[PDB]
Amino acid sequence: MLVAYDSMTGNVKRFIHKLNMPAVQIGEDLVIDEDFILITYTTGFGNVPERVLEFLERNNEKLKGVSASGNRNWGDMFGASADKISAKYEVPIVSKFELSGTNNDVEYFKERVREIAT
Ligand SMILES: Cc1cc2nc3c(=O)[nH]c(=O)nc-3n(C[C@H](O)[C@H](O)[C@H](O)COP(=O)(O)O)c2cc1C
Ligand SMILES: C[As](C)(=O)[O-]
Ligand SMILES: [Zn+2]
Repeated sequence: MLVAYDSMTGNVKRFIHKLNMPAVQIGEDLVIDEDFILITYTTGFGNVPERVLEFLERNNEKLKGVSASGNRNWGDMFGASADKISAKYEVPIVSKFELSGTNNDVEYFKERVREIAT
C-alpha cells in the first residue's frame, strides 16, 4: 500500500523511512493514481499543513486512511490534523504518534494499514 507523506522538520520523514513501505513525498503537482494512506504532521492548534490540504483537495478520492504525527503537549489538539481529515473525507484514522514515532508506532501503523488494504 502506497504511503503519501509530508514533513517540514523531518519527523514524519524519519517515520516513513522506518516503515520500508512504498512512499512518496507530496507536492503540488502530484497526482496519485492508486489507493494511498496519508501521513501528515500537525500544525498549530490542531491543524493540517497547507501543502497537505492542497494535495488532498486534488487527491482525496484515493485516500484510504490518515495517520498524524504530533505532540501530546498539545493536549486534545494532539494529532488533530488526522481528526479533521478523517471527518471531512470519511476515512479512518490509522494511528497517531508523537514526533518521529517509536518502534511500536511503526509496527502498529503497518498492521492497521494491512487491515485497510484488505
Ligand atoms: C508551531 C508548532 C505547532 C504545533 N502544533 C501541534 C498541534 O496542534 N498538535 C500536535 O499534535 N502537534 C503539534 N505540533 C507538533 C508537530 O506536529 C510535530 O513536531 C511533528 O512531528 C512535526 O513533523 P515534521 O517534523 O515532519 O514537520 C506543533 C509543532 C510546532 C513547531
Ligand atoms: C521520499 As523519499 C525518496 O526520501 O523515500
Ligand atoms: Zn529517503
